[PDB]
Amino acid sequence: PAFSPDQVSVIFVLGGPGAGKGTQCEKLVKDYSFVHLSAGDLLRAEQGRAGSQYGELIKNCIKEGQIVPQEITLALLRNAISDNVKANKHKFLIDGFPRKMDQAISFERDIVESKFILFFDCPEDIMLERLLERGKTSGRSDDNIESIKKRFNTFKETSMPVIEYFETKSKVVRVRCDRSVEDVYKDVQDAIRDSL
Ligand SMILES: Nc1ncnc2c1ncn2[C@@H]1O[C@H](COP(=O)(O)OP(=O)(O)O)[C@@H](O)[C@H]1O
Ligand SMILES: Nc1ncnc2c1ncn2[C@@H]1O[C@H](COP(=O)(O)O)[C@@H](O)[C@H]1O
Repeated sequence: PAFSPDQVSVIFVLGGPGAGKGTQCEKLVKDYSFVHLSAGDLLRAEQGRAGSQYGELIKNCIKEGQIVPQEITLALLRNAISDNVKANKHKFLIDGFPRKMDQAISFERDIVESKFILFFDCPEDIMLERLLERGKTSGRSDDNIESIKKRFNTFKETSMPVIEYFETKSKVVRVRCDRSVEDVYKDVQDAIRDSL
């Protein structure tokens, strides 16, 4: 791997869209030394980057709730991790990655093996109400019912197998998403304290 788990500590934060990953990660960075890297954010940044040859591809993948090819995704993640390590940041909360088996195996084999996966176990009806609310609040392009259904489908068909994979390696820590932000955070903190 490009790094050893001693140089770079990686916690994958997984769960379906609207499970509260971004919300919890943002709280965690206030209390812990972790750097929060969001795959969705990295992709959205590249999508709007002047001169990007991936603008249309990412735009379409996001609207359709599709998994952007790992080559593009991994490259953006690797660059962000590198910039941080350079700046002496060695602990990362990578939210929303890996979402497909290929990128999961490539990441762990070429970059670094993750410490553990923090999985936000969330009922779909809960995720759905949060995304519709978020759609109104923030106006993210894909926070519309048509794209949301596609995101849930992809999550179940494509992303869940990744959770099952890491689960067999005993690296998954499940946290229930369906509580208040503060109550969920308490469990997140407990999981992290126990998992370090
Ligand atoms: N525990 C929670 N209870 C209620 N609303 C929440 C909770 N966690 C996050 N939210 C929110 O619901 C939406 C989805 O959370 P978010 O963190 O954005 O999700 P994710 O990153 O998993 O897609 C956001 O509008 C956010 O404010
Ligand atoms: N790990 C990933 N690999 C590939 N595409 C991704 C990944 N994460 C996010 N995307 C995409 O970008 C969209 C928004 O992600 P998010 O903001 O996490 O909801 C997703 O629905 C996919 O289209």
